[PDB]
This record gives sequence, C-alpha cells and structure tokens, in this order.
Amino acid sequence: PGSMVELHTNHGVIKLELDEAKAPKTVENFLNYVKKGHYDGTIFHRVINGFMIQGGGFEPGLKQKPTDAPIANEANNGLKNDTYTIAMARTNDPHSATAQFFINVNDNEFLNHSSPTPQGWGYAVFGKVVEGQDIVDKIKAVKTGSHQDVPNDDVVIEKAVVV
Repeated sequence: PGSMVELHTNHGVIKLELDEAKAPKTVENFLNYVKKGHYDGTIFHRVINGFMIQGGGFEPGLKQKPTDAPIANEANNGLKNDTYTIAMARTNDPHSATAQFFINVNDNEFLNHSSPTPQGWGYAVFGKVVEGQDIVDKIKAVKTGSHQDVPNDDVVIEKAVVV
C-alpha cells in the first residue's frame, strides 16, 4: 500500500512501490521531484551490471538538471540495498542526497547502513520495483563506456508519473 511511481523509459516502464512509513522524508523528496517533472528527460548515466543502475540527475550529453536542497539520510530505516530496491545516491556527505537515485541489481550489502558515521551511514532505501523487473534486467546489461559506466546508447527516463 505504498505510493506508486512509473518510470516510463525508452526501454519500457519500471513501476516502483515506495515505503513512506519507513522512509518518509525520502519518499516525500522523491515524489516532489516526480511531480515537478524533474526526472522527465533524465538518463541512467551510471550502469554497472552485477551492481546497480543510477539515474535521474543528468540529461543526454551529461548536462546536470538543477536540484533543490539535500535531505537527511534515512538509511537507518532497516531496509537493505537488495536486488530491485531503489535508494538515494549521494556524495561522501551523508546528508547530501537530492534527486539522483539507483536501483540495486544485486544484494549490495556494502551499501547498507551500519552506524551514523561518515563510513557507516550507507544509502537510504525507500522502495522497490514491483513491475518491470525485466526492464531493469535489460538496462543493467547495456553496453557502457570504459565515458566510464555511461551507456553507449542513452537510457532515458522519458516521463516519471505518480499512479
């Protein structure tokens, strides 16, 4: 019964179920970007098979879309970075997440919160893919640069919508 978002990519729809009970600020922030139209015309700019696919920040040509103020890290919510979960990207600053997200395509234990420290904070999970797992599986396997991890052919989020 979480909020639902569809990412309409150029490879098909990825449908997300979000967990606002466990990640309230993170889900609010994500839905704000969806409703603002932020993700529309962004790409998955970092694709690493066996690891994760990251997007929602850059337009084709790697032009970064402006974002709003960063949010606090909710990675202490107990949700793990397991296959098909969605989490927030960030810099080494734990409280730096804005728009960019990633979908885990493995059980990425090393991304999980252990403590509220610079090394331990981890990456905040706020939902999971409930339909279009096959689309995620296709995206993770595209050819990428060695340019490093950037898909040779753009993987575009054409529209993100709340459903």
